[PDB]
Amino acid sequence: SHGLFKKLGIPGPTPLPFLGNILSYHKGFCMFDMECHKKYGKVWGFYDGQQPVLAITDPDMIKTVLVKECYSVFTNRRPFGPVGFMKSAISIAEDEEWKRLRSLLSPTFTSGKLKEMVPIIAQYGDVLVRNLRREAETGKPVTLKDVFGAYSMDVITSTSFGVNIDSPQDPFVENTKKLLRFDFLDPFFLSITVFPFLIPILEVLNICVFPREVTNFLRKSVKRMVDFLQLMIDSQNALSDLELVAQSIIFIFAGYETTSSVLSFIMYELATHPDVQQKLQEEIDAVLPNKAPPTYDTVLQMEYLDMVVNETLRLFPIAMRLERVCKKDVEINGMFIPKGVVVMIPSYALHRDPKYWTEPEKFLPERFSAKNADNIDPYIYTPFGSGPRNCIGMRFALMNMKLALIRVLQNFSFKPCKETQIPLKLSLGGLLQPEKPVVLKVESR
Amino acid sequence: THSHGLFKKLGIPGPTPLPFLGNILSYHKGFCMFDMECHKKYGKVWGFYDGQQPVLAITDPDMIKTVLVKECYSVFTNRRPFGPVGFMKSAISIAEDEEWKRLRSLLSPTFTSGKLKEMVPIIAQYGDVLVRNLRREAETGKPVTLKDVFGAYSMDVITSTSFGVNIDSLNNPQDPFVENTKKLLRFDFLDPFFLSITVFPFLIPILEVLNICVFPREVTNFLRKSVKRMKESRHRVDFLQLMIDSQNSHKALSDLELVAQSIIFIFAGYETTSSVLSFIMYELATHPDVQQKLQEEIDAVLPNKAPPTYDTVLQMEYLDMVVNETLRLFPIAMRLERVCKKDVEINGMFIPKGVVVMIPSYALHRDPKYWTEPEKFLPERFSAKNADNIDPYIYTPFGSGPRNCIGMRFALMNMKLALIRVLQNFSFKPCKETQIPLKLSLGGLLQPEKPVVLKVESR
Ligand code: HEM
Ligand code: HEM
Ligand SMILES: CC(C)(C)OC(=O)N[C@@H](CS[C@H](Cc1ccccc1)C(=O)NCCCc1cccnc1)Cc1ccccc1
Ligand SMILES: CC(C)(C)OC(=O)N[C@@H](CS[C@H](Cc1ccccc1)C(=O)NCCCc1cccnc1)Cc1ccccc1
Repeated sequence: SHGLFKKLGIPGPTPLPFLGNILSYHKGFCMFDMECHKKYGKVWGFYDGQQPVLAITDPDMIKTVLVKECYSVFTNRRPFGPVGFMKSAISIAEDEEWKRLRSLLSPTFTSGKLKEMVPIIAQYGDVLVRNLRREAETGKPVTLKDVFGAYSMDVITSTSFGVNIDSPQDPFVENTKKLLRFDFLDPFFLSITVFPFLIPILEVLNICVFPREVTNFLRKSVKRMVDFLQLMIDSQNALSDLELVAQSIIFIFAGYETTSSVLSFIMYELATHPDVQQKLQEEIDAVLPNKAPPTYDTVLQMEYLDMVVNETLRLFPIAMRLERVCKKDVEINGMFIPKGVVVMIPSYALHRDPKYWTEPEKFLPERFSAKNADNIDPYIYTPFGSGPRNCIGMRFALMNMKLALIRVLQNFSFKPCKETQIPLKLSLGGLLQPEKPVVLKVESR
Repeated sequence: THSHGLFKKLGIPGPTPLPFLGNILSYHKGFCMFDMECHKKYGKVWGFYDGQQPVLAITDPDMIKTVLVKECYSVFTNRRPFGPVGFMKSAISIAEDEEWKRLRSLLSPTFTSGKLKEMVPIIAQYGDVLVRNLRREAETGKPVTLKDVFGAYSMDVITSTSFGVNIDSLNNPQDPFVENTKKLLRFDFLDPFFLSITVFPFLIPILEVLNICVFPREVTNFLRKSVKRMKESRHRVDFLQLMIDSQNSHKALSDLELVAQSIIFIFAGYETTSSVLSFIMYELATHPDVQQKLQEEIDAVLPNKAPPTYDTVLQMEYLDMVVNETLRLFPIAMRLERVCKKDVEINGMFIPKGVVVMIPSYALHRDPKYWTEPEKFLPERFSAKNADNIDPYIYTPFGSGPRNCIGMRFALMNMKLALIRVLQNFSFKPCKETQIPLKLSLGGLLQPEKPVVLKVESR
């Protein structure tokens, strides 16, 4: 099964028996995709154990996988398990179950439901300022992901359930942060991916990848708790009480971890680029004079704010890779792909490809200016994926993150702390994060 | 009147206005010559009156950036009120305040880079028909009126990319869409109507209740019938789909507003594209060295007459320079106007509520203090070596800010796709009966006096 890419004439690194190419992940997914993107060209194929992975970089071929032939061939992501009752999650469900859940949870972020959440979010934007002010009046370096993670848990627990709890040692933030830790040197996540034929053993043995009593804390909390929660109970009165909790675990983890990590990535670039931070602070004071409260319309008007978010998502795509499982033999864009091959889009490697980005290692929000936005291919820069299975909370996350960036730069400027990791070392482990936590000095205006 | 002394109060120079008429009698040479003479007589800022309407003309790039970009949503949101229009008041180019903001966000995904890339194969069909029609008029020595053949090309591109319908099957030269759209609006200042409603603006609420419209009834009816005929849909995500999916679902888009937006896209796709293409070919015929150098770049990027693609169009640098230099000499917008909705003091200059701030684009594009030899056609100004000396607020052929040309990227792609396939097969020469030098229409809109005719030779 390791002579597949040799048969199809597709270049790639020579795989070792059983292991394949997983020993090249010692530098992480990001550095492995960039090295393979320069050695083999536009299209290459490696092996994750016995699973052949075809990496495509052609924007037209990316469009065929993600958009044109999504409902037909490339419908499901890589099989992940053992998951137990989490198999009913929209990000894990396949085919018919994904179609009914994608359409059910889509009205969660209609232009009306998302506008109902602005008065809910504006409350926690002041607690974020009032908590930073206590660590700003004193000369204490602030761990950004701690204060950003608390704000992210409040928004997702109120915009999806309507409960006010968070905002210190909060039980939701504590159990959600340890919900999953893909440390590739853990023999568990190493084996079940390299040697996957033992997954149905753990399935019939009632085993799961998510901790047992971490799933219990969130399973009984949803049973304890029109929004995201109301949009599903109305359809319940074949959504069962078990598939319901699986979706809440998805929204709580995504609304907390994805938001706080990007915000820390935003604040790091603004501290290492004071000209970008000051130019962004001058724009917020113009659209919102006298520290006016930001509304739904004033956020979309800020052009440079969207250019800073889009550039950071280019430098730090938290998903790193996009994956689709080929469900039947196809010949797309002049290339045959057999059934069972995982078609992967190196999102991290494409965002820094010199063929599509001038000076890619440098932080320049001017790439997304209305003059230069033309030169951006919508299938090379895909921080939220693309097609019918993109980020469902894209318009939610893009709004929720910008709502946090506005209320912070109105009152505080951020400077390095010397103990701040400059340059920022990404975590060469599993998910995308910094090695050392981001710490910055908070000076009040 | 009392208004007629507004600029003397503000200390702003300008021509002395006549009672009632104001300064409209100075339009006998047109908007352009009046703007150039005022720019040379009064300087960076001057004021005049279109009847009783004070118009403040600004030429400072910082003050232009403030009006078009910085203070758009808050102050300079709407253009000069245009009427009577009937149901066309719901058009995006005529809508105001919240209605324009609704329609702008609704029609923005029409021209994304993904949607524009999908239109290249559809445009590639009519590019071959454009050559076959030119080859007939080329195989026999005879002049060729360019706006007629360019207009039939522009109508097919805008009826298929926005609605998915083919209405001009290889011509069909007496196409009803082109015949009615060309007479949709002809602002002739000699016509008392377009001149009297400016002198008596109090008659616009009168003409509206009289069901009188600046657009003829038979043209609006035919365009209103066609959109209802095209709205069956039982295609991919196009301009018509973006209005139907949101119509099927504050709310919403009406049946009359959906026709109003289509007429705007039908007119802009036909008139603006065919007009600029005619000015481009006139400059290439009167400058054979520029035409040869452009043909050499097209043959280098697309050898063996290779079909143009979305990426190969953006690669041609000299083609973009030729399109930009023609738009500099012939800015079809001529003027850029915004209505000051409330009292402001931009760049240290007070502007009262109600004054129409105007940007003389034609005068700024020919200003000697910005361009060297502005009367001459020199595409080398827009080279990447000399583009550092080009102010983005002096050269505004598509406007600037949130209310710029929504079809800028589409018009640039459609014109370049037309110029590529034409110059791949033909070269253009004058024919004596071509008006040299080209006289611009001294009337309202920017057109030539005599139609552009050229001799077409096959390669
Ligand atoms: C900066 C913030 C975020 C980024 C960059 C991001 C990125 C992504 C990406 C790349 C995908 C896969 C798209 C594909 O495979 O084509 C995805 C899927 C998903 N995201 Fe996010 N995400 C973010 C925040 C959020 C938030 C706040 C939520 C809240 C619910 C969320 C919920 C989801 C779900 C449910 C899926 C799976 C959808 C499906 O499988 O049909 N994400 N996200
Ligand atoms: C060479 C071709 C074209 C040129 C030079 C041009 C130029 C302009 C300019 C200068 C404006 C006003 C900008 C401002 O006031 O700041 C405008 C408005 C507009 N143009 Fe174009 N245009 C062209 C072609 C097109 C095409 C093909 C369309 C197709 C739909 C189009 C649709 C519009 C619309 C809808 C507006 C009004 C936008 C609004 O009011 O928000 N234009 N155009
Ligand atoms: C192997 C790596 C580290 C690359 O990842 C995975 O361990 N497992 C992928 C699919 S299983 C995951 C299970 C899960 C995790 C946490 C909480 C609950 C369930 C999953 O469903 N997470 C999507 C939900 C949250 C999210 C995360 C990022 C962006 N938006 C939303 C993870 C993955 C990556 C990219 C797209 C979709 C899913
Ligand atoms: C009368 C003249 C031409 C001297 O001028 C004006 O007083 N009327 C300006 C704004 S009203 C116009 C009304 C209209 C015309 C024809 C059909 C339907 C309605 C309008 O909506 N046209 C924008 C739509 C199409 C277009 C035209 C040009 C560029 N792109 C798009 C005309 C104007 C000038 C410059 C930029 C934008 C508009």
